Amino acid sequence: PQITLWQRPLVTIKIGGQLKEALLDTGADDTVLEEMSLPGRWKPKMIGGIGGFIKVRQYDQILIEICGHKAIGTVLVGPTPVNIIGRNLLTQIGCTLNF
Amino acid sequence: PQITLWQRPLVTIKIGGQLKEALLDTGADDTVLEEMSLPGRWKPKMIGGIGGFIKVRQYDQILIEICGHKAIGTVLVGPTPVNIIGRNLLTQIGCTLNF
Ligand SMILES: COC(=O)N[C@H](C(=O)N[C@H](Cc1ccc(-c2ccccn2)cc1)C[C@H](O)[C@H](Cc1ccccc1)NC(=O)[C@@H](n1ccn(Cc2cccc(C)n2)c1=O)C(C)(C)C)C(C)(C)C
Repeated sequence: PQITLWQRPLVTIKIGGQLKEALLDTGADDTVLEEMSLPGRWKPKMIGGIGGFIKVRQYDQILIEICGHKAIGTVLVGPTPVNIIGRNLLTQIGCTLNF
Repeated sequence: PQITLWQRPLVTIKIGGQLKEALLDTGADDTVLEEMSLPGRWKPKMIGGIGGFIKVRQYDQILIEICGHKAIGTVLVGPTPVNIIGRNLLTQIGCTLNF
């Protein structure tokens, strides 16, 4: 699909058999979901953008279905105010900036 | 152009005749620039990021030339680590997400 930006680009994603909203964020290197439950082992990592850093848990090779497209990659989990799909998954579905 | 995301989408922008580097950020409501001077009167504002919040100065009706495409609008100046082009400008150069 083509998505204009007059509104925040929130799109259905499915993970672990669940539906959630998430933000396609080309300004973000990684993907970061609100606190949730995930299988596998995880490593603590520290991220920060505007306004400081937060301690997030890193899972590797997690599958997420974004707008119906399958992508497998790292996903960060911590106290973000919004689920964030970053470029590490955005590449997987062949998403680009057009104009 | 059709910009992939294997790298952060850093492009060249032109403001008040000056050239700078900005990150095309679909995950940003607002455009936020690195401390600079801009004509006119500003209103104080709060913007929340991933870490937490920062306070920035709001300038209105600002001309800015993004990759050869003129767009006018609200630009926030504040202690940001990088110049951020937000949706309020991206819509203006007809930018969209496509996958
Ligand atoms: C409505 O609130 C907003 O729009 N907030 C905006 C915002 O923060 N938007 C989005 C999150 C978001 C989005 C929505 C909400 C929100 C809030 C309330 C209600 C609803 N939604 C909350 C948070 C995220 C925004 O892209 C920033 C842009 C950005 C890029 C670079 C440096 C600083 C800021 N990305 C990051 O912070 C990412 N980051 C940090 C560094 N790098 C790599 C890097 C390293 C070195 C150098 C460079 C260039 N990059 C990343 O990938 C993180 C670590 C968060 C993954 C902003 C910019 C205006 C504060």
